Amino acid sequence: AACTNQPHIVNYLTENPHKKADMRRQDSRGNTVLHALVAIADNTRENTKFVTKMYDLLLLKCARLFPDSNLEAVLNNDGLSPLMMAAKTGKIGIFQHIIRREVTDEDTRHLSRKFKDWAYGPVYSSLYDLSSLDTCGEEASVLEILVYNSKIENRHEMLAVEPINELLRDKWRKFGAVSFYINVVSYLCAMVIFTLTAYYQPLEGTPPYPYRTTVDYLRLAGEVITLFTGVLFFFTNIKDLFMKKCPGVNSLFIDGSFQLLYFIYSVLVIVSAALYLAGIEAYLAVMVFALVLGWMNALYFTRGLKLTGTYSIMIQKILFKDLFRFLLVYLLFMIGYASALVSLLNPCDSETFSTFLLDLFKLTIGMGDLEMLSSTKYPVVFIILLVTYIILTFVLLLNMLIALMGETVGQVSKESKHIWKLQWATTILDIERSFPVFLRKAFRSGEMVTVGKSSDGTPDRRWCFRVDEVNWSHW
Amino acid sequence: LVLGWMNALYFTRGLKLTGTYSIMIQKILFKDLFRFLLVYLLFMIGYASALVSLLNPCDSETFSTFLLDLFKLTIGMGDLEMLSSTKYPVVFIILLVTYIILTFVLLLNMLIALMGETVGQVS
Amino acid sequence: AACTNQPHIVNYLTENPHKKADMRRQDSRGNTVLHALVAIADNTRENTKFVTKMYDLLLLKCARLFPDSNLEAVLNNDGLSPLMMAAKTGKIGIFQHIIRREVTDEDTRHLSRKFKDWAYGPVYSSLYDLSSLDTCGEEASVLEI
Ligand SMILES: CC(C)C[C@H](NC(=O)c1cc2ccccc2s1)C(=O)N1CCN(C(=O)[C@H](CO)NS(=O)(=O)c2ccc(Cl)cc2Cl)CC1
Ligand SMILES: CC(C)CCC[C@@H](C)[C@H]1CC[C@H]2[C@@H]3CC=C4C[C@@H](OC(=O)CCC(=O)O)CC[C@]4(C)[C@H]3CC[C@]12C
Ligand SMILES: CC(C)CCC[C@@H](C)[C@H]1CC[C@H]2[C@@H]3CC=C4C[C@@H](OC(=O)CCC(=O)O)CC[C@]4(C)[C@H]3CC[C@]12C
Repeated sequence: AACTNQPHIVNYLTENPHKKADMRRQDSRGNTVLHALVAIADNTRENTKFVTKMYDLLLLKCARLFPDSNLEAVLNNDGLSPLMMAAKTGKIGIFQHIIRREVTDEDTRHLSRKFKDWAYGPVYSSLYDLSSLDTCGEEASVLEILVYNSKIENRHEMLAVEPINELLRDKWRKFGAVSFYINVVSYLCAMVIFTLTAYYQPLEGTPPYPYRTTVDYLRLAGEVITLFTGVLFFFTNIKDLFMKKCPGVNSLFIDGSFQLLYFIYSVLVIVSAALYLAGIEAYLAVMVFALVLGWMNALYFTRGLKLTGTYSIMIQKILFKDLFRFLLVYLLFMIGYASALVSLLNPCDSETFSTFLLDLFKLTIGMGDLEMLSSTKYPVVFIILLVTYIILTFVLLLNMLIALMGETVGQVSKESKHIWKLQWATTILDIERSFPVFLRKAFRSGEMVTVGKSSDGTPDRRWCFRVDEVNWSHW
Repeated sequence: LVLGWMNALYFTRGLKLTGTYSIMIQKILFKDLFRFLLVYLLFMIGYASALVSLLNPCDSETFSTFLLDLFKLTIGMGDLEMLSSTKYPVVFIILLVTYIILTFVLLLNMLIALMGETVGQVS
Repeated sequence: AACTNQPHIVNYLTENPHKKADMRRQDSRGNTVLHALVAIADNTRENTKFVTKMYDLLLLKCARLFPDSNLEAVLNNDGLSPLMMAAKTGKIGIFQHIIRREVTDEDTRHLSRKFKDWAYGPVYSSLYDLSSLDTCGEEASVLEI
């Protein structure tokens, strides 16, 4: 009845002399009336009005009939609440209303979420409530669900709400900037140490090597530090994976690529160690690749910077999606032409094929010499085919990929401000979540204002957060 | 002398036909190119250090000569002869290919995207 | 009172049998009533109208009460005037109005900044004033700022 916009039916059914349908009743899924109302909620102009009206009416009735228990407290089997479910489903229309819910009624004004602090002239300061909007690990928070979760219809719009922006700003100012630069400095120092260790690697001798000289004191420390740092990265990345209740593939592979890369960096660095103990000969081959990957995956720290925040996100986006889609066609061309040219030539075979492929790649770059035609028969058709290869690839494809690449960068330019805000929020939340619980509680934000008293008179004493704005038409 | 010749665009600022050019080249140079060059330098440092470490001579002069050769390659000229002396040549070529692909194909002309967007704002 | 859009309060306070608040009064910063009015001025449609109305009313009252001294002449500690401060702060709404201020009143039309030169058919020639808008090094100019 509630989902079908029939207030009279709901009113009659709630209070009937024969039977009553308690509003705090859960189905098999665990969803109660508010859960279902949010589920059918839509962002359309007409639907939102009636959804909000029915939600407020039902919540007020439930509070009036049962003053001890709050209806929104009930959770479904998934553990989410109507606010959290609305945030996860991307239904801004009901979410924004729930965030700024204010009740004028004196009897049941306690359940309001937005209070008025004071007005001085055009300046108005209002005190929002964030008891469940921000949690220091005690329970799931709306902010983490809104940010980390993927495939949300209106994530960017829901992030731009009155309390969210101010809370992110305050959290960033309080400790985010202090620890972000410490992070950058420590990581860069570790990378420099790793590079110096890699350079001063004794090729002569069978690994492991004896350490007797003065330089050995310094050289061994670099390897030990790098190995311990890799192990620490692996432990951090397993702890984080379990912290988010084991996010699936969609969380790791599609987005947040850096969360996966450090895992790879975590593997190779330790893998080499094993070889360094037994597989002495070929530990450099993988150690150098680990070093290259570590150097290349430092854009996670650049994500935060406003000036260069977009660059990392858009290079990661374009690389896997545009370049690979183009590379499919490019590889079709490469395979066809290379096979044709290899077949055509007459030597009078694996080594010859490899050498020809090397020569053709060197040509593909734009350097080298065209000497292969001398030995082969039918040189004219060979040159014609080479010309078609060069024309097609270089002239058309090489710089026609640039068309959609520039279009992608154009989309990113059109949405640069919005994406930077998301990335900055992600990095600051990331940094926060690694802190210990007790320290996080010590860094709690907000006040303990006793705005109102309960029905029995006891003080609510709930955590809140105050903001202010300016209006000139309120005369 | 070079700086004096290069800093004559102040007088070209006035001309209506070429007034924008100087302002927008000064704007793009310090803001877009440097922001891109941060990432490019990350790539350069990582790959150059890796390649220098990998090679087996059997050191400052050798490192400088290798860096010169690698820069000459980076332009698009020179020859790929270093692989002969080093061990594990196949991984060396793979790493060089990744270097060339990433930088030249993606970054070299993806900077052009936001550069053209900047020139679009100026237009 | 002026910044809060209360013309009646300003009128009463300016002329009261008990005490009077002179409009050419400077605070610690040096900003006078016009300076403060410009400071809170905004480019919004509603704010600009009342800001300009109050500015004109207060300037006319000050000129009427004291004909010898012009209120806009007073400078703050920074040395700027309401026109210069508006130019520096980027508040176009009050700036454009100040530039083309024209007073129809005969008694106090001297303080106007835009005059009419002559009209020939559709052509209209008007004579603006730039006494402080352009300065040859004598004092800071709006254009340079
Ligand atoms: C200790 C706090 C004051 C700050 C904390 N930094 C660290 O703990 C360390 C930094 C460094 C640098 C050099 C050597 C050793 C360490 S230990 C910090 O702020 N963060 C770490 C947790 N974070 C992560 O684990 C992301 C998000 O889950 N995953 S990741 O991409 O794989 C990653 C990113 C950077 C670092 Cl570094 C380690 C990792 Cl797995 C986020 C960000
Ligand atoms: C355009 C791109 C994105 C697609 C091509 C992928 C590259 C990574 C391929 C193109 C040509 C390949 C090369 C062709 C021939 C050789 C020689 C081969 O070893 C030899 O020198 C052969 C001599 C012998 O074994 O006797 C090792 C790999 C290499 C460099 C291949 C490694 C990978 C390369 C550079
Ligand atoms: C892509 C760009 C924007 C970043 C790279 C900066 C360039 C200015 C660097 C790249 C390689 C560098 C060169 C690498 C090696 C050398 C040799 C060095 O002197 C030598 O010839 C070594 C011989 C010896 O000392 O015995 C002088 C600098 C030079 C040309 C370096 C000067 C600066 C270069 C050109």
